[PDB]
Amino acid sequence: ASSVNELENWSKWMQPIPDSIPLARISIPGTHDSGTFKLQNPIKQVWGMTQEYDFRYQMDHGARIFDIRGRLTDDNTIVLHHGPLYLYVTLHEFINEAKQFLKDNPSETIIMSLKKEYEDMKGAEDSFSSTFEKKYFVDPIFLKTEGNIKLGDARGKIVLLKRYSGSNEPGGYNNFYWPDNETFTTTVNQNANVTVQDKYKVSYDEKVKSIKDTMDETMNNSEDLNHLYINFTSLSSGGTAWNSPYYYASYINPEIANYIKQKNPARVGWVIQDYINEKWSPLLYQEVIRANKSLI
Ligand SMILES: O[C@H]1[C@H](O)[C@@H](O)[C@H](O)[C@@H](O)[C@H]1O
Repeated sequence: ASSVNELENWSKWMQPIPDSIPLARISIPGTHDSGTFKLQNPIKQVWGMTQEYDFRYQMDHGARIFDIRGRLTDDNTIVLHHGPLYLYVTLHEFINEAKQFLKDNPSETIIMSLKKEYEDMKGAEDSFSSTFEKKYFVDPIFLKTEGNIKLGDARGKIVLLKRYSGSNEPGGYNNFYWPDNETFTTTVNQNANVTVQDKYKVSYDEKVKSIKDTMDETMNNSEDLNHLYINFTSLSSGGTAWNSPYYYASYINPEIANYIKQKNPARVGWVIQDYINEKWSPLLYQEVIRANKSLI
């Protein structure tokens, strides 16, 4: 499209953006541990809970990237897990919400990151990858194209970001290095590069700095369409009391929203965050979406 007013529409913000823009260049908000919104048991919350509303609320709020952690069970299905604890949500449940959303708003698309969160249940017939690829990925909403995925080829489909090994079906983003608790950079495809800031378990100070620092690198490298930037603003720690990802999120979100507001960047990258809601006055997900003004 041509009007900027279109980015203020959360359910369809990707509509005004050109069909030829690679998904890498787009500033896409996302959610960290997307399926933890059903954890309503106090002690489970202060540790696991990273969202308070459902996938659809999340999507109607501009979120187009979901952090999906699963696990194989006896019934040979894949469900959502937060470490060793079962979130009362399943993979099918995600894929259906994404479909209803996607049919109501065909101009959009969604990136689903899948990571094998826990070890498979003893009575599983197949491995994790094979089960996901033979029982789910074979579904047509999943885009089976690889390479520097353009927006045009992805509208209506579900782009996959692989955080599991042993894949056999071609499609979406190929699995890559991803070391533990740091910011790194690797190659994804022949034509692609990834800079990830994933410092979970770090002090607030270092966390805030890592976000802005990685954010500064993208603002500058803005016109490099073949280079993804994933920027997790989430920081989980030994919560228990006001130290839970909610407390941190109540500071880290407004903080980073404004930082983007004043800097008026032309690119912010893929900002994966916790607690997406409408409480934190400045709104991170909205600022990240707005920084796409430069593509229209
Ligand atoms: O607990 C962490 C955290 O949630 C990171 O953001 C995630 O990417 C890591 O894989 C996980 O071990």
